Amino acid sequence: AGHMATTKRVLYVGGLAEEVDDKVLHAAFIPFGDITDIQIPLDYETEKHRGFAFVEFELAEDAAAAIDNMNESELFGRTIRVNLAKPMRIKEGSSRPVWSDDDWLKKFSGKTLEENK
Repeated sequence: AGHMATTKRVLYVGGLAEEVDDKVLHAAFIPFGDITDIQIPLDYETEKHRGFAFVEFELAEDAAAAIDNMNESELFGRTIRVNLAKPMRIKEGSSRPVWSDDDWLKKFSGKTLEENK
């Protein structure tokens, strides 16, 4: 990409509350640049998200700014994390995060094994 070994157009968010829906994330990440999409997972044990989500921008340099301006910041009354995860529809990386981004991004982009192989 024009700034890194992978596209900055997509990024990760975590440490959120259970009510931090995709609409609140838009209002929480739009001032750094225009957004294109937002995504939130759901767990089978409660049908709620696990306090983390993804965001997508229409500008790669503005996505890098939103990572630096919201890392270790506050949202919903608690601390949150923000960093460049592996982009969707893709299966490689070389400067990827330290959390379980391998099995998580492969789960949403590769679909889960509960009805597929």
